[PDB]
Amino acid sequence: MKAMILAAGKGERMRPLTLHTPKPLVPVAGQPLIEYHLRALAAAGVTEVVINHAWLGQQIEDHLGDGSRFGLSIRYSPEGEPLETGGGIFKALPLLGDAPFLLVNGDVWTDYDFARLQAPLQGLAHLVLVDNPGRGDFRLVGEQVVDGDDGTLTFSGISVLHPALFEGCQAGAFKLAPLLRQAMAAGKVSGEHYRGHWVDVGTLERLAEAESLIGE
Ligand SMILES: CC(=O)N[C@H]1[C@@H](OP(=O)(O)O)O[C@H](CO)[C@@H](O)[C@@H]1O[C@H](C)C(=O)O
Repeated sequence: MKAMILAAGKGERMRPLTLHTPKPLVPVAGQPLIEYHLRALAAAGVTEVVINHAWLGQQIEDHLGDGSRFGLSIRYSPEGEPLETGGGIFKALPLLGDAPFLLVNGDVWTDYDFARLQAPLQGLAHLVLVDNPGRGDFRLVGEQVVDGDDGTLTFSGISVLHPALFEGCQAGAFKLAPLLRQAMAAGKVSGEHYRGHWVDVGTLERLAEAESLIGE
């Protein structure tokens, strides 16, 4: 299937790095964060990728271009207003079309093997969950994801989404989580618990951890 990489974040918590460099282009062990995803996606057999952007967006396009160096075809979804994760995905849906797509949070660094998500999957959404880095986000019972409360897990920012998840939505800014929680209540969200390496690189301290973990 196709993949979307979320890359529109302003990365205020990573200043001053993100003053002239958008977060997805920040180097982790010599390589831009987002290029780990592109190489892994290409290795997993993905050939078409959509990348949304806002803050310093044109630098992302200039650096990556059409993606041919990665064996990929990249299309961009520019945002001129903050749309959040849900609104950003919605704006990009015409580029993704009607079929389920892989969704990856650009800020994440992870070992996770994207080719795993090509296996037969469950629901309007299939979420990869990780140990809390914390009250967590969600709970996993067997393969079914439910809302968190008391052994909770954290959403990794890695998932497969069905465009139908967004049926009825209106253009504009809105968050993804509330939509997932609405699908969970309908029993349409499956998931899995990944126990390997995963870091949400939102701060210089997270950058370091990723650096350290990549040292193995
Ligand atoms: C959309 C998404 O990937 N949300 C995840 C992302 O959020 P981020 O830190 O990038 O803002 O990483 C967090 C863990 O660090 C999760 O709790 C987030 O999922 C929760 C459900 C959320 O969106 O509120």
